Amino acid sequence: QLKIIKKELGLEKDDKDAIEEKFRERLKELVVPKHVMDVVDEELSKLGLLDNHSS
Amino acid sequence: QLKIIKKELGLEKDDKDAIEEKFRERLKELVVPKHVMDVVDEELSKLGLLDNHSS
Repeated sequence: QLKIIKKELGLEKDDKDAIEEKFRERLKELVVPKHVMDVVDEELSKLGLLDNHSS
Repeated sequence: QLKIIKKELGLEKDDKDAIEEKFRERLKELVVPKHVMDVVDEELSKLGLLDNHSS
């Protein structure tokens, strides 16, 4: 119950989406090479699949 | 009993079926050695068996 109240109101509800978008914006201004962009995107997707607790 | 199996909302994951077909088509065109073929098939069965969030 404690978790749900912090998770849905108290603290960050979208920790996944938050970092997923925040990485993207931090990545905005640099001229990031395609060699990079592919790996970062697929890995970010990999982050989007998995459970928050996964070690 | 077959329709009872089908008429349920707890059957084979759509996500797993998509990956299943995806890796199959991925193998569709390769000159695949037997070792990887059988290992891939048994592992695909294991993929079908498992729940969508286990590590």
